[PDB]
Amino acid sequence: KVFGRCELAAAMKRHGLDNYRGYSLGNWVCAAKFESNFNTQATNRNTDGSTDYGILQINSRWWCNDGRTPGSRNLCNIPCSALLSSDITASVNCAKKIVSDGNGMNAWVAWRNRCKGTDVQAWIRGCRL
Ligand SMILES: [Cl-]
Ligand SMILES: [Cl-]
Ligand SMILES: [Cl-]
Ligand SMILES: [Cl-]
Ligand SMILES: [Cl-]
Ligand SMILES: [Cl-]
Ligand SMILES: [Cl-]
Ligand SMILES: [Cl-]
Ligand code: NA
Ligand code: NA
Ligand code: NA
Ligand code: NA
Repeated sequence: KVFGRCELAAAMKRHGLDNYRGYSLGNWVCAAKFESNFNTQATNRNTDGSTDYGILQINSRWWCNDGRTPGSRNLCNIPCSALLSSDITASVNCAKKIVSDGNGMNAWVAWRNRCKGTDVQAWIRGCRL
């Protein structure tokens, strides 16, 4: 599923990501934009053999099981495939664990490089939320 901008903002708010660990909704929308262009089916192979999945490009080294990442963990206790669903529940629940891990949203390198410090509210501007 490719979400619209306000459509994803609303879904993220419904699942309790708005101001989760102090990160406003615009932060999450921005991160999704640059991770996946709002596409739940986005996948990206890493040089290390891990793969990133879904709207927030969650990695198989730590967070989900894909059966092909040697030595990895599955801290969110999910098959990585659940991260590709039109239902963002599994993506959101897993992102809450990731953002709680110590480094906040810096866990998403694209958030640090493209969203951090910017006018992230622009991402929810205009939306009925
Ligand atoms: Cl957009
Ligand atoms: Cl915001
Ligand atoms: Cl497996
Ligand atoms: Cl594995
Ligand atoms: Cl594990
Ligand atoms: Cl599994
Ligand atoms: Cl959803
Ligand atoms: Cl933080
Ligand atoms: Na994701
Ligand atoms: Na894994
Ligand atoms: Na999901
Ligand atoms: Na950018």
